[PDB]
Amino acid sequence: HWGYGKHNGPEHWHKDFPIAKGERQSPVDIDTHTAKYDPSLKPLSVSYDQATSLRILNNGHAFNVEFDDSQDKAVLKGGPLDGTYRLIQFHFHWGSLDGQGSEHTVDKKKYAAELHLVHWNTKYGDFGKAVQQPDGLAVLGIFLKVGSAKPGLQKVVDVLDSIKTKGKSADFTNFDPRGLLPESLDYWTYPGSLTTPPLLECVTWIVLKEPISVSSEQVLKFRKLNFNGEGEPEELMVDNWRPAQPLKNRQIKASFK
Ligand SMILES: NS(=O)(=O)c1cc(C(=O)CSc2nc3cc(Br)ccc3[nH]2)ccc1Cl
Ligand SMILES: [Zn+2]
Repeated sequence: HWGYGKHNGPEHWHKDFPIAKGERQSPVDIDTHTAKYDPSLKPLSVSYDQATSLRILNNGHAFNVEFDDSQDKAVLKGGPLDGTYRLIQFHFHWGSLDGQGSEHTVDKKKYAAELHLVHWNTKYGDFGKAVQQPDGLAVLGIFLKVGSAKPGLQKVVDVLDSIKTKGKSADFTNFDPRGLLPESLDYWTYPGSLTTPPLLECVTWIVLKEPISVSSEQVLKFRKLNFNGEGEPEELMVDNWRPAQPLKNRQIKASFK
């Protein structure tokens, strides 16, 4: 029964998930002036040519586009990472209004939404084991601003009306996640956590500096989803973001400038 409301939202999560007040919680504000340029960071390697999407699911918090991660297909490596991480799913966080929705912020700026491409470290064999490790996951975070449409998003937007409510899913094959990436792979990176319960401190965050553009009509369609299940009172799925958490004893590193 965690969620995003007054009575079960982010300020409550610590009662069931006490690491909410831990030492490497996400998201955070990225202060671009105090991010350190790290000339030892490598270009990010994103190899999505063989990605195999399976399904899209409304899980009552967001929607997940899920991939077959049983072979070495869609992998993230390089950047700040030490080995190979396999794509398992992406999802977004977004707001009720274009002025909020991202979880990370950039000099306190909130974007309209934020995409998370979740990958697990192949040295741990699967996602469930990888989340128990401090280097288990790598999440590629991409900001969304409202402007032009993102054509490579439209296939996702079009299916949403089939998964309006919690627990619905739809076949979702042949979706190419390369169509959601901006031109540049310049990034910031820091050690953090899941931004949703159970808030495990297992993620290397890689947040792209360049946002993607989506249209107002595309994000409106995200806002028509529902947190409730079918046959329950309608609670629009909006504002499903955790606010920025204290940076504590961490440094955010930049791959550029
Ligand atoms: N928001 S996020 O930090 O990118 C993130 C979100 C998710 C979600 O699917 C959000 S809802 C959710 N995440 C879970 C993870 C575990 Br373990 C167990 C139950 C969960 N339910 C899974 C992984 C990551 Cl890394
Ligand atoms: Zn997320």
